Amino acid sequence: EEKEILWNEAKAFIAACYQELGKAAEVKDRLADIKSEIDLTGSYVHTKEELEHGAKMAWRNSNRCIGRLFWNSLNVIDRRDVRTKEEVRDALFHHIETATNNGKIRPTITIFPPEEKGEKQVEIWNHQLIRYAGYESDGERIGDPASCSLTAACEELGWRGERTDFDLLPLIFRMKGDEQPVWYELPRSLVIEVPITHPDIEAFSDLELKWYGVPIISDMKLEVGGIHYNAAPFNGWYMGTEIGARNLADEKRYDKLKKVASVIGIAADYNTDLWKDQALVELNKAVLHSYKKQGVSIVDHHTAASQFKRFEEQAEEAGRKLTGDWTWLIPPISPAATHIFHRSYDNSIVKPNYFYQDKPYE
Amino acid sequence: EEKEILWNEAKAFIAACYQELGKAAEVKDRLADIKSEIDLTGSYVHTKEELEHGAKMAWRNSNRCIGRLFWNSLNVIDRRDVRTKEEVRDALFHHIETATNNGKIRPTITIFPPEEKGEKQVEIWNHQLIRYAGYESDGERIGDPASCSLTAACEELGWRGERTDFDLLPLIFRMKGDEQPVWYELPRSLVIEVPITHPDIEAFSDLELKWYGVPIISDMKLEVGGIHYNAAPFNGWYMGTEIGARNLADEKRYDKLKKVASVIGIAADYNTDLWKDQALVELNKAVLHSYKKQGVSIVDHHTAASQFKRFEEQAEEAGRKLTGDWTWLIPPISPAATHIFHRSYDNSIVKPNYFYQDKPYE
Ligand code: HEM
Ligand code: HEM
Ligand SMILES: CNCCN(C)c1cc(C#N)cc(CCc2cc(C)cc(N)n2)c1
Ligand SMILES: CNCCN(C)c1cc(C#N)cc(CCc2cc(C)cc(N)n2)c1
Ligand SMILES: C[C@H](O)[C@H](O)[C@H]1CNc2nc(N)[nH]c(=O)c2N1
Ligand SMILES: C[C@H](O)[C@H](O)[C@H]1CNc2nc(N)[nH]c(=O)c2N1
Ligand SMILES: [Cl-]
Ligand SMILES: [Cl-]
Repeated sequence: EEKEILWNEAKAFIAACYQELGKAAEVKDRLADIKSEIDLTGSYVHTKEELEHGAKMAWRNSNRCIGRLFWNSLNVIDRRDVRTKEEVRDALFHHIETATNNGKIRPTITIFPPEEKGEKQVEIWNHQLIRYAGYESDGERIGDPASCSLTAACEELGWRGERTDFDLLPLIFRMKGDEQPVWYELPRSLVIEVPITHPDIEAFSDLELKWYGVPIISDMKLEVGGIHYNAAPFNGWYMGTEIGARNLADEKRYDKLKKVASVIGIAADYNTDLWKDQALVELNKAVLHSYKKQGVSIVDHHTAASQFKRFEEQAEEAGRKLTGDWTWLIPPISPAATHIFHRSYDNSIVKPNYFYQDKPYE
Repeated sequence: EEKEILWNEAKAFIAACYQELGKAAEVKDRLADIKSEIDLTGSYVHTKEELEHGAKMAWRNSNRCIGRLFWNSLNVIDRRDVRTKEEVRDALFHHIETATNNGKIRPTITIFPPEEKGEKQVEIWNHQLIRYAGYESDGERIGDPASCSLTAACEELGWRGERTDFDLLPLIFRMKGDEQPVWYELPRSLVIEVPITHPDIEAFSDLELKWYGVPIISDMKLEVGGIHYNAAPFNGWYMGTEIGARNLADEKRYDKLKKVASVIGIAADYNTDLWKDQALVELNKAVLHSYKKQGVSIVDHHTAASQFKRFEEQAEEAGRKLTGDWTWLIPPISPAATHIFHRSYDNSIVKPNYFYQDKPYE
């Protein structure tokens, strides 16, 4: 069955990929080559062109992503050649550096060797390459609660966090054949962070908030033509709401709205005062202001939705069906001020795509 | 087929309704009576208890409604006895008066005679009993654009609006056997309106905004045990966002955000300033403040979501499956500040319920 799944996915992908690349006549010969290779080896190897366009298609097909207008400019780094943990580590450090690009963030994916028999070659434990640790003991909460389980797993492996609210987690990944993952501390010179200040409210700096510049999702599987690249970290730039309306605002994350209300000088006593809503707006203004002031790329949800409208128009004009997840595409503040809120989207799954996979901790 | 649909729906409803009312032993005899009556007459007549509990179940099952905690306190007015347009008119005036209740709004439904052979007895044209007219001609836009088609239909029937931004539409409905609907101007003494002012920003009154106190949906069909009550207007009180984030804010409604930005003293030039979001928050604070100041019932979206959480808990504790439409339940501002955003809901349709029906104009 598994070979048949591979071949079917391969045929669909090569046909579509080569159509898009004007390579349509080459399909027949390529598929034969692939067919032989699957027969003989149990798998097949993507050309560099296939891998690159595959990763770009996968982004284009990510229903939950509002940033898809820019799918065709994804910077694809082919690291199928890595064999050692030092090579993996250095490839991850390199991804951080080149994606960060001194603040002018470059959307990038680094692709490691794919699963073989469903056997991973490299297993990345981080949710994002750069993320803050979380701790909870004896009613005492420090840092990012969403990182508690991974932080605990790291501290099993000999790492120790400083227990600041913003400890950078080490990179943590396991190689095929190894029983335990290894971990490496992130060089601070590689990691851009932005202090949060407000354009008009000087007191806002009293909250001592900061966030990291580049969100690099490192625990999803890229699937292309039936090949499973479980290790393939990718990044864009942030939409400000991800930081201001969720990471710093959710009760189960940094939970800062009451403190924000206090520094902006409003009471946090009555639901009818909409103090949470006002605090959310000021916090979100502060996030955008701060990233802009430091020269780190970011987009606001209005501009992002306008770009997404262009993606919709481009899809139509190219004759491609659009898919989307309305529940993720709407921004978490003022969603009815965007066109997204007022239309519907077909949530069908099209491949290539990025998929969730089980965590090796938990 | 139609008789069989009726009987099947009847059996399901009577069984469930009588279980809820502790009337379980009476089911067998009631169903026999109904069975005979369907056989002989092609239909059956609800007892007052059935009609009342049916309307309450229908509210309880309205997936899109965040206000459902209070389903059991619905005030049900049985007007199956009306036969004339004066009786219908007076029943609608009465609903306005008793639902309004001097500002302490009482959730109410008035139920008119049901469809017979799919033949309506009374056909209400209004979307809500109280709503503002809309006009568009020669690039000139006045009032509520959502009311343009109904306003035009009314002006075909000899009515003429003053072309203020807030003209009250007349009640408009058609009786079985009549070719045209009739219309009646709303007595202004019956209609409470609220001027919009802001708690701290005196200039806000310069916008001369107002809205009406009571939203009375008058174009949906109540279906109970296979009986189709196409004319059955109902009301709750407003959630403030319906007015501040949608009616007064949508570009295709009153479209007031740019004017709001100006009176609150912020620039409306840059997406990154989040001026739309800030304007939305102040407008929404103003709506709640103004309704409260005038002694007209209203709920904010935080309190509403807290009440809805209690509805969820009550459903579970009573052993009833909960259904909901996440896309309608989330409020249009700060939705991620409510628990609703962070869980999912089964959008299955359960009857009794309220349904859309085709408009007789358009
Ligand atoms: C270029 C700037 C980008 C922006 C502004 C952007 C924006 C977003 C946002 C706001 C989300 C919602 C996620 C959340 O609420 O946590 C998202 C989800 C997602 N984005 Fe993008 N994105 C960008 C680039 C990318 C790239 C380069 C890829 C892959 C190559 C990608 C793939 C995805 C995927 C797979 C999800 C869903 C993740 C999940 O289900 O957890 N995005 N995007
Ligand atoms: C008591 C106060 C009530 C509140 C605060 C409330 C709140 C809401 C809100 C905010 C909506 C969203 C509608 C929109 O965006 O236009 C809604 C929808 C709805 N509500 Fe309620 N509601 C209440 C009472 C009622 C009552 C008494 C009924 C019926 C007996 C009802 C039935 C519905 C229905 C059927 C919808 C969906 C309408 C549609 O699909 O267009 N609600 N409710
Ligand atoms: C099981 N994984 C959960 C996925 N979720 C909920 C998820 C959580 C967080 C956080 N914090 C962040 C994301 C990433 C969203 C994203 C990805 C990229 C490439 C760019 C961007 N601006 N945002 C996804
Ligand atoms: C085809 N009908 C469209 C239904 N829609 C979109 C719809 C539009 C408007 C407006 N303006 C208002 C509603 C009513 C929502 C409602 C109903 C009740 C009983 C109480 C309440 N607070 N809100 C529904
Ligand atoms: C297309 C989309 O489902 C549509 O905009 C819905 C979304 N959620 C909503 N929610 C409410 N309460 N009211 C609405 O009119 C809408 N519009
Ligand atoms: C249960 C619900 O689907 C869940 O809260 C989703 C809703 N929409 C979202 N949208 C984005 N962009 N990110 C999220 O984490 C979520 N959470
Ligand atoms: Cl994030
Ligand atoms: Cl309304």
